[PDB]
Amino acid sequence: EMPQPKTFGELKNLPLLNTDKPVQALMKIADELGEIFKFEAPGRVTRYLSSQRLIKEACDESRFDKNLSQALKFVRDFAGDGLFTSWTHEKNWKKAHNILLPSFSQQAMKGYHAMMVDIAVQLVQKWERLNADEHIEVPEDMTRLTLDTIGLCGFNYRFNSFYRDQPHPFITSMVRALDEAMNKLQRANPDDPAYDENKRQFQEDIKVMNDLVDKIIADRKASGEQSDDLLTHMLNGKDPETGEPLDDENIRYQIITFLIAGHETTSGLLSFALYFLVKNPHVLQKAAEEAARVLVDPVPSYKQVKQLKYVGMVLNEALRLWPTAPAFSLYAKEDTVLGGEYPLEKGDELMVLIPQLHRDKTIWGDDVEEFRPERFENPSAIPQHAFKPFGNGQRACIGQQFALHEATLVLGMMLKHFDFEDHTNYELDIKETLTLKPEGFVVKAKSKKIPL
Amino acid sequence: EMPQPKTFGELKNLPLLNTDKPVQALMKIADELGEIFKFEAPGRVTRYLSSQRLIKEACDESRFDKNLSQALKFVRDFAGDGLFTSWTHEKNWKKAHNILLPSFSQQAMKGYHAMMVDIAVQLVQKWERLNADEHIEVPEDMTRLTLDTIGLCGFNYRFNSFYRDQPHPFITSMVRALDEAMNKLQRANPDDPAYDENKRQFQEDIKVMNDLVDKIIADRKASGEQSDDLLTHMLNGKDPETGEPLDDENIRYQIITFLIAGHETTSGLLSFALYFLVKNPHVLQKAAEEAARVLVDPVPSYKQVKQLKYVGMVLNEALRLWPTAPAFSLYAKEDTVLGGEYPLEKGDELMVLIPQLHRDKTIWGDDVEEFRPERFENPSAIPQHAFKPFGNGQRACIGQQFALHEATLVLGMMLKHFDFEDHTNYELDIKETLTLKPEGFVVKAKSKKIPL
Ligand code: HEM
Ligand code: HEM
Ligand SMILES: CCCCCCCCCCCCCCCC(=O)N[C@@H](CCO)C(=O)O
Ligand SMILES: CCCCCCCCCCCCCCCC(=O)N[C@@H](CCO)C(=O)O
Repeated sequence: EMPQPKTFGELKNLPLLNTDKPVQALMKIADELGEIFKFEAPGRVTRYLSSQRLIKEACDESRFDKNLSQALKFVRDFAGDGLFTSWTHEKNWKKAHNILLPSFSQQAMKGYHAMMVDIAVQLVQKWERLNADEHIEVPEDMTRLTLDTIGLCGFNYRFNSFYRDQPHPFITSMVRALDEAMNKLQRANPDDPAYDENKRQFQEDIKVMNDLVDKIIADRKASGEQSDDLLTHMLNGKDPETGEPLDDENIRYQIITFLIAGHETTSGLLSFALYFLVKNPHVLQKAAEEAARVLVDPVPSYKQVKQLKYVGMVLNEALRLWPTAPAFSLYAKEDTVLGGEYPLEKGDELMVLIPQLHRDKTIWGDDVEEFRPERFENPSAIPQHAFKPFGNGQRACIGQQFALHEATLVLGMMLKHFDFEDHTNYELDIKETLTLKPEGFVVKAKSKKIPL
Repeated sequence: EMPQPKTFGELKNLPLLNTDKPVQALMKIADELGEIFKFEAPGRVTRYLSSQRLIKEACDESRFDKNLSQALKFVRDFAGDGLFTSWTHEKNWKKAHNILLPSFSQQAMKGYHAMMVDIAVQLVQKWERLNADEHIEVPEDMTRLTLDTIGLCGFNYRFNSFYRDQPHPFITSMVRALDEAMNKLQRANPDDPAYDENKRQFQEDIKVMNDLVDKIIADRKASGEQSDDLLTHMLNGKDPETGEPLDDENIRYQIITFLIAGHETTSGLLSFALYFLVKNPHVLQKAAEEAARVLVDPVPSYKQVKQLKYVGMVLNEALRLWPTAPAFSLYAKEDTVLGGEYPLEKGDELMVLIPQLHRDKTIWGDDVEEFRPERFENPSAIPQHAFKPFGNGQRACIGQQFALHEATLVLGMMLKHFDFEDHTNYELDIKETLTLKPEGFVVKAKSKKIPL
């Protein structure tokens, strides 16, 4: 009854993941097979969902809970029972959720604004200081900005990424760890000795990330300054339910979790948004007119960023086409029938293929490939479970407002301060590291010569 | 130091309550004066609190206990030492609390469900049987439903409100008693002979309510049916702490208390929720889609009502904007400093202005007047003591789960069975009877023709 892509004998569908672009491969399979398909590997099965019709059922928290995909099981080798890679039923999930949600309160967000501006001004100064006909490496600079922003706002720690021509060592190790997790998805026999070098390199990259976590904890312990940031809540906050704080082992996992989850996908978002703006110059002009009208002061105020409505619509439309954490996994809490057609047993898994949900013509209309921010004129018009770049329910993204405030601030400043040229007529090439990001995307930025 | 609204010479602030909308007047004063203001009358003072930062301190049960506001001292003339109008230190408060808490257990709620459906089906049948272009009197029908539900579930007594074109006589007397309590708030000389007719009518209304209580007790005493409801617990239950049952005098006060507290505010909630739904059609679409997807049987089950997450979020957002028991009062157990700024002496009174707490932009963001159920999509994101429609601590609403189960069931069935039209473009007009409810709110309901 359920469609299934092509098989490879006893390897079933597993060789379909032998690609550097597995999510894009699964999107093409969804276009061929429709709203649901079965995906089998030796010893495993999951079902990929692409329609709002089925995903609205998958998002019913009475029926389905967050599952760890194979990807997240591999990421858990370094992120442990941090928020992203914990099961809902592990005591540390609800404890850390309750302890860290206050770090994303409206008061906390206003508190982060000045440090977001510190890093955004470093980006604008970098681009102001370029010589004639020099270009910008877009995803590279967006990763400099977003890593520095979570480091400073979250941990009062300066990665100083704009002082480096090479990616930050933490980034080199994170990307190689994410790429190893993604490459491991196709491995039939991961304990074959052919993967011993992969395992060694993975452990080395995990140690690089943990050495930096050690430095952040040591810097806070040695600090004479009074901080009130995400790390303050990790070290001091008590869960109202249990009355307990986090232990040291869980805090280390939360720091690695927030450094990764708290920047990589925001770098992707900013990169895709600038891509779509240079490919749609009338949209760029509309966004630049709003930035010039609203951002009347040398640096943006908190309230001014909240008033960048069209910049927000541009970011939402970029998340519609290329949600940068492009899937999430669920399991059936109990036996249930999906869509009146597909009986599931307790424990059966689903994968939500977010880029395909976001191309559901029954929700968005036939023009789903067009970049049209005006779809989000009134975001309330979008049905439940139709636009899900931040996941679902109590396991939804804790950082959504942080990410959108940062991205809106930075894109607003970029559009205020520069005109942009797609000088190479760049062909979109989406690199996969579990997360999605344009690769090789370069532009030229001509200063409007507006002082900071 | 403390702000204070305008004065009337020796009457101080008392004539500010000479209005049929005193809570709405106090909300406007809070908007003008901010998080705290003094309110003086001849011989008394209280302080109105509107900010989460001060209300979280007021909600510290080590520092403050429930006070009887002037409103509750007047209601105590008929509700005595029932749960709502008892002091925490009166023996009958903890005794009745321990005897009746089990009547609001999950097991009790599953037991009430069928009788809630009996009344909900009567509402749906009434609206199905209307002719073309007839309309619904919303608060009137919600009062028919909620009074009948507490009567049947609580006391196995049928008010038969859907058999009446006029309000039930118990409602006429209750509303006139609550209106008298509210009107008495402004009286500098309550024993002036000008109020002799007010006093006579108040006593008549109290007698109507007590005659109905007599009938309920007599009907149970004469019954050949074995009930296990709220009245069973009042008449037979022993407090585990003292080992004592309630005496006859306290039982009479509890029955009056539960008939009033157990329906009026739920009628308000349902009326405000339907108001917000017809004013926010995208929210109505989301709630109606959930009702259709979840309520797959002609008779909703207990489990299906628990599954209506979005309907629950609608109800919580209605309670955010218009909490239908809109204030509660506290006194200082000992000398203490509120908010590091306002010294209080033992016995000093506070009023918590719940609608203003719920508009605290430091908690909710600047868009506080917008109806957005999605504020409640991630429950732990609501800060401690930011959302208090059911009061605080051991003196919180005993009936919260009953009210929300009833309202979720009924609103779910309404949205399953009908489309709604705001055919008059109704202008919100909030009637005050201590409690709040829309007045004159009418809609048209077009049947979806789904059988019961
Ligand atoms: C545009 C940027 C972002 C996107 C697209 C994004 C996307 C997501 C998605 C889809 C999930 C759900 C994962 C699943 O169910 O497996 C998630 C969870 C999470 N995200 Fe984000 N995220 C972004 C930014 C952020 C930021 C900036 C932070 C931190 C400051 C953050 C922290 C987290 C955490 C901790 C979780 C786990 C929450 C839980 O289950 O308790 N994310 N994110
Ligand atoms: C949406 C509906 C309701 C709202 C907004 C509401 C609100 C409240 C509030 C604010 C208080 C505390 C007042 C104070 O501190 O002076 C309270 C107390 C109380 N409520 Fe409710 N109520 C609702 C429904 C119900 C129902 C359905 C019942 C009974 C079935 C009920 C029974 C009581 C009782 C008995 C108390 C006194 C509790 C005691 O202090 O021990 N309420 N309610
Ligand atoms: C520590 C913080 C974590 C940040 C990592 C975020 C990663 C977000 C994206 C995860 C989804 C990527 C899915 C990859 C494609 C896929 O469909 N995988 C399935 C393959 C079926 O086995 C799986 O992992 O079973
Ligand atoms: C028996 C069951 C009880 C039903 C009663 C529910 C009523 C709940 C709402 C009570 C709050 C009404 C506040 C009225 C406005 C106000 O602020 N009153 C102050 C005025 C200052 O004296 C007061 O009563 O001092």
